[PDB]
Amino acid sequence: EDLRLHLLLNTSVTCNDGSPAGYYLKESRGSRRWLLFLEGGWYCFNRENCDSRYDTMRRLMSSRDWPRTRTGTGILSSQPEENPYWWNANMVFIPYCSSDVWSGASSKSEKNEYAFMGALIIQEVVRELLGRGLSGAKVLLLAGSSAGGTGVLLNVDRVAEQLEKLGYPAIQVRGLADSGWFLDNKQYRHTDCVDTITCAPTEAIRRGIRYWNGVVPERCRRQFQEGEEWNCFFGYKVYPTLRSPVFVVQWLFDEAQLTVDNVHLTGQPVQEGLRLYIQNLGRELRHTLKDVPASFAPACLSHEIIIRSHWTDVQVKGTSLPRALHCWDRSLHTPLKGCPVHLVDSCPWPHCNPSCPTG
Ligand SMILES: *[C@@H]1O[C@H](CO)[C@@H](O)[C@H](O)[C@H]1NC(C)=O
Ligand SMILES: Cc1cc(C(=O)O)c(C)n1C1CC1
Repeated sequence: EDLRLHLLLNTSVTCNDGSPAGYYLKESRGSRRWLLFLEGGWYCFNRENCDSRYDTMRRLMSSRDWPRTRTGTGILSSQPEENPYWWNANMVFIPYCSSDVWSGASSKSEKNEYAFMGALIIQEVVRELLGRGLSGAKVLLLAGSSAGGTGVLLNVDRVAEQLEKLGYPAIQVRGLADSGWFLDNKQYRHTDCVDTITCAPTEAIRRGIRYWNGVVPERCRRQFQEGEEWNCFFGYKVYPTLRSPVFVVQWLFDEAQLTVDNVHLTGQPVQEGLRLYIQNLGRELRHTLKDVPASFAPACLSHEIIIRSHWTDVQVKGTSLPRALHCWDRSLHTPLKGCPVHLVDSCPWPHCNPSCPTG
């Protein structure tokens, strides 16, 4: 019933423009489960693209205009009909105002125009929540969508480590990464990396990670080593290095993946070259998920999922995502009879799953 805005009390943890970061909170005092949701919204990997994002998407860079309340929807809803999984949880929504895929971990220098503090924002939200009942939590689910799903992968182990270092070893830290599992693949048609939505995924993160001074999980960093940490923004590379349980939710044909690949489907006839490209994309995505034991990957063309009102509708092999997530909870109390957690479609074309969203 509406989460309430709290601006971070540590004034030095700022949005892009130096305004305080924050979080929305709806407490549920009978529950020991905490859902910390990371918002998405692309990124800006250089001055010019950030200055334009400040003109047109200022709320993804500044708290000054945030409303004092927000409604929790989808997995953040308290209504059983809308959220059969965790409707009774303590609900936290962390707005995305650092444009850095939640990786920036450095106080802005006076030499730079913007502050990129995404990873510090998460850290400080968790610390301030400790005094608001988080300290009594049994499960902390760090969830997020699109850029926030990739933020989950980059941050879930830091949160686990922060809570252990702070003296709360009993809180189980888990991750739910929605629509943030990207391929560093070749574009269908080549584009110059000029702007956010059509710059190839590899060059975007190469430029960004330098621009934001971004940090990646330690074990992944040590594999790719200096100057190749961009690799760790790609789920199939960073996920094997994570210690924390992570459930992965990912459309096989994510619209943001297709956009950075310069694929636009307008209902026009799809020539052989594009058909082959799209089919191989779904196959490669399927391949990267084969060893992700807790996953939900429907063969749909869509953008993101878990905070939308109707996130309960999609099914893979007869199982909804809320049920898969409950089976995942159970598995963390090997395979459970009647309660599957590995749900990856195998059919090869957008909407070959009849339960895909029609919107
Ligand atoms: C406040 O935030 C800064 C990050 O700029 C951090 O280094 C510092 O330790 C924090 N301390 C407190 C008490 O908030
Ligand atoms: C990291 C990231 C976030 C988003 C996003 O759409 O929100 C995209 C496309 N990427 C890179 C292509 C991997």
